[PDB]
Amino acid sequence: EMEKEFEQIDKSGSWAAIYQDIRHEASDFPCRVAKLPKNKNRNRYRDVSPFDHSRIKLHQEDNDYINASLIKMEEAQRSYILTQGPLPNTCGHFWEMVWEQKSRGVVMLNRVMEKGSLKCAQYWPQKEEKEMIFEDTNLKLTLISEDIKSYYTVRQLELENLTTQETREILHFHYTTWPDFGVPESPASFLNFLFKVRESGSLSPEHGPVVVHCSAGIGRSGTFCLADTCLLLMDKRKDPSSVDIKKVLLEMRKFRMGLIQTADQLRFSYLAVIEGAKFIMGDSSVQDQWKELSHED
Ligand SMILES: O=C(O)COc1c(C(=O)O)sc(-c2ccccc2)c1Br
Repeated sequence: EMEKEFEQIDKSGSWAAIYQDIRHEASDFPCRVAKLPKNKNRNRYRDVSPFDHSRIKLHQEDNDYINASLIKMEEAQRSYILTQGPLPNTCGHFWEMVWEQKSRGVVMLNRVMEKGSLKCAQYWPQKEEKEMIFEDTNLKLTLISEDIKSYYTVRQLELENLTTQETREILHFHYTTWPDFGVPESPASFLNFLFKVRESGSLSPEHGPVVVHCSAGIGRSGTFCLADTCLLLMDKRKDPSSVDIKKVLLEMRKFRMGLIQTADQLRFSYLAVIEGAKFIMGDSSVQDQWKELSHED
């Protein structure tokens, strides 16, 4: 039902119970590679690991492990790589993964420092003149430009495979005002930011999967991906009522643990999708409305 369901859940105020049921039903696969002693320093959180079956393997002989999951949505025909915020020792692996998986876009939904603590290494360069070289993976990364808005920033980077001397443009979409364990300001703020990613071409089938991360790579990242997938699904069918959000989330959780972290995050997903349906179904206007409502200037 979607909008009828949302308002049935609001009416009773049963969002916690709906969310817990999803947690109850969720898939549980081994994360044996992630739990190997030699990988302990490659994981940011003890209890957030990628399942062996869907994990991204680095193309080296030495240690192919990264805390990263491929979310391959078959019906939707879109994939995402959900990963944790890279650590000081895994920034090289991060860019290796981006290179090997032919990703064009990186979506970052967290701040480097949140609530006094460092949720993510400084993995991209903050100034044109001070490029980064990742010696372990032989990659160079250069800030090409940045367009700073009120609550989000878009950065052009150039990624270079130092071995082959091939270079790629990576688009970096940094949402700076999404609180950990929280939700965006409004559906408008969120949708405005999602459509920026969309409009960049980063989600094209002709590219590798977009890399999405926050700190753990499941809460805010899960929320972002659910909404995008639900919108794509109804887009393909031009049929909002054919989307079962909880069923999509459950499908998503086959590929990485714990996607969406609070009941309110789930409630926001419903919100964002219901509002986003307006554009999908032929309302040009709402895109301009979101932009205004988001106060991006
Ligand atoms: O993305 C979010 O909303 C919350 O993400 C986060 C964390 C953070 O950003 O500090 S810690 C965390 C978490 C870590 C271990 C177990 C269960 C949850 C998650 Br999940």
